[PDB]
Amino acid sequence: VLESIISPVTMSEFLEEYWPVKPLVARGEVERFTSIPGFEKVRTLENVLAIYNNPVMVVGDAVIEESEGRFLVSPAEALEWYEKGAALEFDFTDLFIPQVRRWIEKLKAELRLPAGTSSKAIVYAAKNGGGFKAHFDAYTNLIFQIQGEKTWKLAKNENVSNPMQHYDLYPDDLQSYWKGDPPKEDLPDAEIVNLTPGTMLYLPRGLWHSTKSDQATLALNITFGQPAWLDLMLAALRKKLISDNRFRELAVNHQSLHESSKSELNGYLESLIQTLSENAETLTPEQIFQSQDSDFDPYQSTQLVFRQLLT
Amino acid sequence: VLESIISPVTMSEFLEEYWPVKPLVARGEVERFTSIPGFEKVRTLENVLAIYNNPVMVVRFLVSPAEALEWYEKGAALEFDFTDLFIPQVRRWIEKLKAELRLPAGTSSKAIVYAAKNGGGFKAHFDAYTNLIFQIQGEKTWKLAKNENVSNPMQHYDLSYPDDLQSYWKGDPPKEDLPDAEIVNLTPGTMLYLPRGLWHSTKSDQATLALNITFGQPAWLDLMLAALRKKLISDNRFRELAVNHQSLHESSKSELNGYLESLIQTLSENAETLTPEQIFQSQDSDFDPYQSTQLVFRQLLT
Ligand SMILES: [Fe+3]
Ligand SMILES: [Fe+3]
Repeated sequence: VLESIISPVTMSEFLEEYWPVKPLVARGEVERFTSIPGFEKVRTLENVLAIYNNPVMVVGDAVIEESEGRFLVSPAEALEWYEKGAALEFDFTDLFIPQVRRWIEKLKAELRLPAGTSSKAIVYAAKNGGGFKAHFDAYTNLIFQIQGEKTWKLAKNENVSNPMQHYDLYPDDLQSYWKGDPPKEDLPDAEIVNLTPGTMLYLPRGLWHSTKSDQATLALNITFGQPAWLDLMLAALRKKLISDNRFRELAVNHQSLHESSKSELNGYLESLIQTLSENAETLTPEQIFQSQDSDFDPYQSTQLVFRQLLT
Repeated sequence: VLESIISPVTMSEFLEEYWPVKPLVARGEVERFTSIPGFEKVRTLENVLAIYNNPVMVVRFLVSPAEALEWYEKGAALEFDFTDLFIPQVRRWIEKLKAELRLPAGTSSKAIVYAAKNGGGFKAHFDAYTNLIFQIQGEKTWKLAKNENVSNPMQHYDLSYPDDLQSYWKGDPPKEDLPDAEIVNLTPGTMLYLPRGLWHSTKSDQATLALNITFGQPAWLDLMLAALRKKLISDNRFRELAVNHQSLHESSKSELNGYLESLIQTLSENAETLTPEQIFQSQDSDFDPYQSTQLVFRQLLT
């Protein structure tokens, strides 16, 4: 489906040789991006604004400067912002082009991704280039450069294997799987790719990356979540224990309780703990698999409905 | 804290007799509410608008402060969610309050203003959150009805069962119109404690303005999974991308069963080792990313 974009890499090969850990770069004529449905509605800045009934993110030294200390803004007032140096991000663009939504969903299935995985489109736009510093995300991306050139640094992440959080060149959960020392800010010793119109970059989860640019760019970014097994399993375990009213009862700050009544609670918890262990022990792979439509990314979830409501 | 507000009712009483399951109604002079830090800049609809620098919810769509007053006349109700942003004075007070309520530290908590007129509000539903409500202007009609279908619900539900809820549902639901239910006419200086689970609806004949303090209701199930998660997340077998089996070849799915049987066992084992201190220590987790996200989304709109 995508296979017109990445041709001559097959898809079989994309899934065996590349996804979900090694980036793939695919050069070609920008024209061939038309095989995506809705692509026309996103080929230029003006096309996007024509369609984007939602608040637009604006990012720039021109905001620090017009706030003496990043924000949202009406689409009407957005070209004004762009013409003053300042990057625009149009999140959840798929909301306004149903055809690309239909596609992304087909893509989702092709990537054998869990059905409840988050998926959105975003367009980035900046008149005097820009970029961002070294960091890794927990999402995976297709990036389609439509206009301009952006220069990308890419670097295998040797510190963490399958990260579940964004990080910038450590949070309480990363320290638990971080190993070794980080790479230098300039990502020296990193693969350097310059994305030009018609270039598609598949950006796997966790790959260190930074960008520099000094030309007007326009890019369609497609973002998927990477739900881990942990996620489905806890969901499944949650399905199991949720009917037991004991597990529903309002939890309580330990610190609050007195000495005496605390002890009494350790008895109750220990016993809940037994039931959670018995229930875990009887988890089947089906039960895990059937939890594949749960929300694994409430943070994208809330953002999606909120933008629906602002529409 | 609010001994003041609900006097003659004691805090000892309120926690023993009412929270977290029995509604309470407490009447008196609205000057009592004068003590809620920032009550002044919320005492009227005009005030609320002067400070409320965000999109107002109309009932459901979101809307400018400007477009909102038009939907008021048209009888839609106005939710000024996350008002605490605009009077952060209140946030101290509330933070003391969840302390005294003995709620887990990472329990969600916001202020909301509601205002309605002619004559609208909210059809019958119950919430997984709990609220103090404070009547400031006007008279709001409330129907109330003991939930006899579910004990400690984990989601909202309106008269219409989802998957999770259907697991714990019992019996016949109430009538749509909520007969067999206590009506209650909340007037200025009235406070109502609305416990989680209780069926309720609102209607405002004339103009009403009410301040509302929502707290989340984190279950043990929540703290336990949080805690189970801290244990397991360091093991990389658990961070691997999941798949949708429906996709895979019969061979490839088998290979996945085995892979999973081996996680399941490690999971059973780490769950066998969970202490209660591990659970009490996850009390600061975030049990409601939904709210926390709205809070920041709204911040960016200010
Ligand atoms: Fe990124
Ligand atoms: Fe409600």
